Amino acid sequence: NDHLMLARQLPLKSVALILAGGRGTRLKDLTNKRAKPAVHFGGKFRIIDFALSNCINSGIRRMGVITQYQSHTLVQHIQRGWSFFNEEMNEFVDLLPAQQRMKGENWYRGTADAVTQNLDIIRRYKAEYVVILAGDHIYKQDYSRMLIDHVEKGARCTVACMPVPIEEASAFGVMAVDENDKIIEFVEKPANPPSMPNDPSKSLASMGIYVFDADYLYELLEEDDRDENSSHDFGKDLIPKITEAGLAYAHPFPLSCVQSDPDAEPYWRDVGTLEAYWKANLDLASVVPELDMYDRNWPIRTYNESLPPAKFVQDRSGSHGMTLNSLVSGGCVISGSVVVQSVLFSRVRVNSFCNIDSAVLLPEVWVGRSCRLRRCVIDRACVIPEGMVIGENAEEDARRFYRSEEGIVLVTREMLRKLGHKQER
Amino acid sequence: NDHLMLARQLPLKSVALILAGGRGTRLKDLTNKRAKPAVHFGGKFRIIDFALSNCINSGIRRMGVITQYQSHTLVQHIQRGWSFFNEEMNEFVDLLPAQQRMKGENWYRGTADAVTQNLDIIRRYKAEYVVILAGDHIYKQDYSRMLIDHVEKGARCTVACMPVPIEEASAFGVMAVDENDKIIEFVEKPANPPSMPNDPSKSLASMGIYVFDADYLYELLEEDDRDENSSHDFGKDLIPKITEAGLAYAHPFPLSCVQSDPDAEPYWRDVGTLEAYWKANLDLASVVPELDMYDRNWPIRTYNESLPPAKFVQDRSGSHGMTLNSLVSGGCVISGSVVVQSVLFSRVRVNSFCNIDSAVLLPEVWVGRSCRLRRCVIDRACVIPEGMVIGENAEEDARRFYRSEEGIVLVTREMLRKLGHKQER
Amino acid sequence: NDHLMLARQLPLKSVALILAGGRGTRLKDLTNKRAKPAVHFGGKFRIIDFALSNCINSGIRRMGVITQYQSHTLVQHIQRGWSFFNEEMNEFVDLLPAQQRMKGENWYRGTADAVTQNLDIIRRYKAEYVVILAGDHIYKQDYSRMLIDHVEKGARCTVACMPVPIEEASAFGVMAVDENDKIIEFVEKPANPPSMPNDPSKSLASMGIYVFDADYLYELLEEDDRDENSSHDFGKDLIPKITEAGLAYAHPFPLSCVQSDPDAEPYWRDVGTLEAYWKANLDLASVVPELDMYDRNWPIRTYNESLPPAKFVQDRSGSHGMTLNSLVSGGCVISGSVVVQSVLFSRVRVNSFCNIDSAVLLPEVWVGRSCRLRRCVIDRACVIPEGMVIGENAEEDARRFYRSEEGIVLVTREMLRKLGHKQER
Amino acid sequence: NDHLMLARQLPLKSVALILAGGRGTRLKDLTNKRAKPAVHFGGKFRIIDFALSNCINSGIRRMGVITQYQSHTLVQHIQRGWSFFNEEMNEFVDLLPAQQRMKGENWYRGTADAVTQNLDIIRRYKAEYVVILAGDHIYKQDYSRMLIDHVEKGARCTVACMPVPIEEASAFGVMAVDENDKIIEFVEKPANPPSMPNDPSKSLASMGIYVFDADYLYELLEEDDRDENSSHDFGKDLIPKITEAGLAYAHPFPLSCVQSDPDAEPYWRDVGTLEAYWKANLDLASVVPELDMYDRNWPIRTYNESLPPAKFVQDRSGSHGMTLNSLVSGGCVISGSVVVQSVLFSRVRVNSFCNIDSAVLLPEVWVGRSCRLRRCVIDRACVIPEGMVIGENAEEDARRFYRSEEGIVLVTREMLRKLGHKQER
Ligand SMILES: Nc1ncnc2c1ncn2[C@@H]1O[C@H](COP(=O)(O)O)[C@@H](O)[C@H]1O
Ligand SMILES: Nc1ncnc2c1ncn2[C@@H]1O[C@H](COP(=O)(O)O)[C@@H](O)[C@H]1O
Ligand SMILES: Nc1ncnc2c1ncn2[C@@H]1O[C@H](COP(=O)(O)O)[C@@H](O)[C@H]1O
Ligand SMILES: Nc1ncnc2c1ncn2[C@@H]1O[C@H](COP(=O)(O)O)[C@@H](O)[C@H]1O
Repeated sequence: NDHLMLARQLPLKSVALILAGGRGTRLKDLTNKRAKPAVHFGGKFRIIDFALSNCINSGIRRMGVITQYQSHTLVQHIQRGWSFFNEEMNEFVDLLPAQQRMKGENWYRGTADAVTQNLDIIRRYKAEYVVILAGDHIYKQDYSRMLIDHVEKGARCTVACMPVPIEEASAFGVMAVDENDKIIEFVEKPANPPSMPNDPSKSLASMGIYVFDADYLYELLEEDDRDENSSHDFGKDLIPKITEAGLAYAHPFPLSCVQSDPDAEPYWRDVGTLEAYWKANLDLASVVPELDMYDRNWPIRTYNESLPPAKFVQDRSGSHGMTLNSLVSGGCVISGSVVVQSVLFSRVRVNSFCNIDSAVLLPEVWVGRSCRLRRCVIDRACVIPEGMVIGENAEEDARRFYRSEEGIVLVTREMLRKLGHKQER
Repeated sequence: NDHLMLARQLPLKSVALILAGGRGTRLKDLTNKRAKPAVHFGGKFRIIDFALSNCINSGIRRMGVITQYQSHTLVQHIQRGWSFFNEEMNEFVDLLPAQQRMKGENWYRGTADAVTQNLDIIRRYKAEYVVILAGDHIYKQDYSRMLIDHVEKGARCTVACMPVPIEEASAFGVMAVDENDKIIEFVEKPANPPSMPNDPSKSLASMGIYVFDADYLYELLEEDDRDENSSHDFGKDLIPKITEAGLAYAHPFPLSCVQSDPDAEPYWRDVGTLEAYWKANLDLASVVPELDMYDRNWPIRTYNESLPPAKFVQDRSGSHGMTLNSLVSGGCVISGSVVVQSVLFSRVRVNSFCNIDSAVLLPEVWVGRSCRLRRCVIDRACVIPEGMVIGENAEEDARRFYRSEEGIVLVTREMLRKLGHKQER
Repeated sequence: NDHLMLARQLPLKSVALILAGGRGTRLKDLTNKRAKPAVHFGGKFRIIDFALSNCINSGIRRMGVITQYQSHTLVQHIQRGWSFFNEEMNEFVDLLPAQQRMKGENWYRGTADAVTQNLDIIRRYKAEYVVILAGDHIYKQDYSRMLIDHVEKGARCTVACMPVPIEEASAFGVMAVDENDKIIEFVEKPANPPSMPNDPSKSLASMGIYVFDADYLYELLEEDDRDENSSHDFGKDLIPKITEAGLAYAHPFPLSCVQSDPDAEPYWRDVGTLEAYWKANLDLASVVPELDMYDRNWPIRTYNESLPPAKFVQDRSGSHGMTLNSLVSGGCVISGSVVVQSVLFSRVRVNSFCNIDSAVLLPEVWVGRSCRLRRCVIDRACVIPEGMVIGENAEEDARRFYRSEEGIVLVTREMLRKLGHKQER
Repeated sequence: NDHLMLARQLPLKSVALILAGGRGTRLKDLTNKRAKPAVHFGGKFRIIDFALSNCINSGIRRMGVITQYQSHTLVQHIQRGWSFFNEEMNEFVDLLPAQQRMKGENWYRGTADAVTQNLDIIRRYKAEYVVILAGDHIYKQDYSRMLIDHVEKGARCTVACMPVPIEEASAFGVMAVDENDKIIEFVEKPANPPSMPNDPSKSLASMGIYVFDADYLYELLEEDDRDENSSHDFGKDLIPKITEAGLAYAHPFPLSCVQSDPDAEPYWRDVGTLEAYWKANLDLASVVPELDMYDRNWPIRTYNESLPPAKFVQDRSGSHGMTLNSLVSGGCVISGSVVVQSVLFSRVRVNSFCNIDSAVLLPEVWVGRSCRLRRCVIDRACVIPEGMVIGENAEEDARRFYRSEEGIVLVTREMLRKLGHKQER
């Protein structure tokens, strides 16, 4: 029951709801002053530019960004890079922070209790298909090929599923499907992740990407908001409820994935822990990145900040600066040091005689003279002092900064401010 | 201690901070779903477009909007009509809602406790002169003539004062000055407002417009934030502390007021109660408004929403529609009815045989056939039913809707929904 | 060749080219200082906002505006209302005026000689389907349903045809089709318009809307640009050449027309003479307009100018102002006069005791006291003096102003400045 | 007449007119497809971003850009980087190309015959002080210190003069002043530039920056447009006319220059010939640039294009890429080559084994494998083939490309297309 012009009308009758929401507690000290969607990525992006540029390029120009925890950077970023819309053309990016009225009320008890507080505003949009996007994730998806796959099957809810290794399948929503892609068994974040049939080493996992018949969502949240034992969550409460009525279908992600190399596998990185954040950025620095960002058929929109060109200058001794598989964004000033496998964001000043290897330097970092950096993540505005050594003595990096179990170091201003180093340059 | 070009450099060394903040509890039900700065005004404005367009036309392009209570409409309005800035030219409108973490903290204890939570962000602006604007007020001021008076007097704090009648001086900050415009005695919201010398019928009142030496403000809040018995307010705690050191000067508003008729008195309306809101809008509908809005030397910037022309059509009987001293904004459709002394905002539909007199019809109102309206304020999206009569029986309007002591009626959806009228259009 | 998602990919592979181009000599004095696409219409629109908002809502966000004659107002209008695009998202409105060098060259010899001068720029867009839009016309078309019909018939060129009366078929490119919508006989602006089969009173006319295979267009212009006897026009030279090879199909306009009343006929006004301009605007003033402009599923984008509400005030004698089936846009100030069947654009000042009937008052017009206006078009910024009478003596309106054969008067500043009246208010 | 607030009101009463105008014939082939104001500079700027960002930061937000020769790139640049204005706040960038009506009229005969053709539009702005800016020049000037010095002296015209070497003074307007900065003798482009008193090696030259009383300008052009012996130029016709009446004063540029190092001399480069274009860009690459572009108190606004970070990758052999005193803007991809004293603009692709020394690589250049480049300017989109050698054999670089007398090479697509190299990558 699909018309030949159906692929262009369904995005125009649809509304996306990005659950920027809370944080990732697994990113110890990267998030303490920001939400996980506002974590920097890619030299110039934040994570929420991925869950927003896929709505645009999918025709969905009606988004709803639900923000609760440390949203000042997020909201300022939406204001400055996602406020080119005109509300007359049926397009907007509405911010829906919890409405504060009394002393301390209305704080969004859950993921599914944030779309129910704002259920008097979303009704006004008059949307038939509600995409429910987790916007703390990194991907390149076309939701006008998932909306169709939702409309062909005659479904009421449509969960985007993609297989992942059973080792990491205890952190996502594992399901089980049939020949018609109907969800039979759904369980959220199990302790013993069930495997797929014919693939014992992999589990069919939910990505946090639900498409909903709007008439069904509203009747499902109002029918769940009165539940006293509910935890108010899509995975932990609702999707089991839809599944047990047999109204929940599964949409494979490889179908609706935008990738420039069809021979490759789909790219999904959720930046769960610190190690996967670091590994995810340097993938862009390699020679053949898994994530294409020089792609013009699916571009990513962000805050086009005005920065001068990246300047490389001679050190105090007149010598050269060497580079190898690195990204140097605008504003940077690298005074003749060695930079390898690194990602430097905007306005990173790197003075002389430094050595930087497999590092990620978030913006406005100042590296002092004669510093050695190996396998680290330097947070925003960190003023590294002269002669600092990082990533060569694991026993001396665990008791100064934070050091993951896999060997990744994280540097913040508070970590440096606690050792006496002044961070007011 | 002045200079030739000083009048142009100080707005650029300056930063404004709009305390959009809380509400006006004296605006009974007009605010229950919005902040007082987001109350509509003038057919197309909100109140915070006055405290923001005086920063632009005074050269202050660095503003800081502090929003706590019901800011969804406010933040959406700033997003859509005040997001044309480019952060590279040293200009921005930063939104500073209270940072929420752990799900119940940081709720801004006071007016002066909202500039102390955000005192790590405002330092980054590197501003010498901090203008502190109450943005729930209506005026036309030039803060590049108040900054000079502050920079021409050697002041540390400079309170904009204007005289008001002693009857209404119990709701503002009454002060007392000397021959050099030095504040001698300041008391906040007295029960017996002291009169001026030589003018027993009027009191010298603070408008809520403080200009501050930045070096003094940061040292004054951090010296006040540690106080456990303080109420955390500019008027109630800080301005007496500055006054008692003799570092607080007074800047008369008639000097820095922008008015097209120099023979007139300065215009200040803080839309305190309901009655002054109604009286303030209809002042624009009279023949000679006290507030000039057809002024091109000091224009007011707002959300230029795309609306069709105001349409006047014949009623069901083919008859004419009469108008008398009224404002009809864009989108409106008036089907042959009588409109007098009224202000119709955007998208107001007025069906046949209506009679509307001294009314204010906030946006998206639908008036049904054969309605009579007198001395009323119809709130957003109210769907008035057919044959409703308002403003002719005071005993029958007080038990349906809200009716002030002076005779002004207010109509909301909740008031109409409670009488059985369906508000689903 | 009709794939599930073909309806959404073809607009992105497409590029529109608006031939704003020359003028309408049949608009005697309305155009003398502007291009016909920049003629005002609708109270707030210009004609080129129709050929541009149909590209946006059809997904075609890459437009090319070819401007030659008096484009100052046009270019300024595109600059201020059509410059919200970001070139990184594959979207833009490129202005392509003739490139002037040596002070006397490159002046666009024809309609199809304007897309050949800019053919070193349009190749860079890398477009497969080139829509060729005449943008001096008024309609509501969906070019993502003409593009489908173009890709599902296997066509190389596809001319949008609609039947019109044989009495107005001498100014269009009349064709003749077959059962498969293949153009058999095309002749451009005949003296005896051939009729349709079974409809002797109507002719199947070209609207000026060609969709082209881009690989065919470039090879057709370069194969025509070398022709010495060609007139360099799409109708007079190219479309006959395509037709005579049998590669030209016809797309009926009723299929790809957006109208809110399916029972109605498609709306197409070329605003040819003066009489159809006047008649076209007042259709919006009637009770049931043929053109829906309160439509939210196909809105029209324009210069959203910041204007105050429409003010109606009492005249010198304290009397009422009456209105009947009229449009009053923003900025207007009507001092107690009678306005009937009229359309007032922005900033129209109408002083006391006026009588205005079936008029169109283009922007910034000042009507003086005691003026009577009937069946007229008042041009931009015309300062009508006190006691002027228009539309009651045809013999006295033909020797002052311009008066069409049908009774429509046109008033310009030059017509009024020639009678001695000062036009410098 | 030095009023307290005069420094802030005069920019708002003022209007700037950038004579983007014609070309520099002295830039042999750099300009053949663009105007000299649209020549690229600085890695991301064009020259007219200098004559435009000084109006913004000087408070002048009403600009008028007069464009005649090859303005497609210029106009597109203003459209995309200088169209953030709102005409309601009294601010705009009006483009004023010559009006074409019949078939080859209205071709700006001179510099001063372009402000006379557009004299019906500039009267509408209602400006008292008309700044006349040559926008083919590079500087950092504050015109709110030049407008004041014009108003203190009680002048009618105020020519910004700065001393330059007598060797290059035959290309500017040499004048002679008195103790009160009154112009005594003005002569335009002499063959023997007269020297200054006490500085025989230097001449007091006009920069092309005239401030005018508007009531005098309109009366001077209309009194000059009717002259049959006039050449219609500010220098060659008008400024002698003002000087011979004694109404022309001189404003030294060092007063109103914005420079971060007060010990330095003012920076003025007219980018005359090819050699001063190359030398002007590489000045930004040195360690201490003469032009500060990391200045936040006087930033330069431009088309903030969305480009990915600058990527450095390993060559085919796995080796390092070295850099020394170079600028690499965004989009670039340098595959392990040596870059010295260079300036790479956006989207410059540099394949392996290249050697680049004192080069300027304008955008979208592709350098092939094993290329050596020395003292060259590679124009837009040049696709350099594999193994090309430039700047090592002057006799072999003069008969291929263009080579100045000083040794600077210029490479264009037409120069490469004529040697057989395909330039369609
Ligand atoms: N230059 C800076 N110095 C110190 N903190 C900053 C700076 N810029 C931003 N921040 C803060 O760093 C935190 C993270 O911001 P961001 O890295 O932009 O998400 C927020 O608390 C910001 O206010
Ligand atoms: N058309 C409408 N119908 C019902 N409520 C509305 C409508 N438009 C806005 N609102 C709500 O009215 C309240 C006040 O919004 P505002 O009048 O824009 O300050 C908010 O809760 C809005 O979400
Ligand atoms: N207020 C005005 N008074 C006189 N001429 C105007 C005014 N506004 C625009 N024009 C001119 O009227 C012509 C048509 O402009 P437009 O009506 O905008 O297409 C152009 O030559 C404009 O410069
Ligand atoms: N990628 C490209 N390939 C060939 N020509 C181009 C390219 N980009 C711009 N041009 C042309 O180069 C000339 C100069 O443009 P610009 O360098 O932008 O001033 C104009 O004719 C442009 O249309």
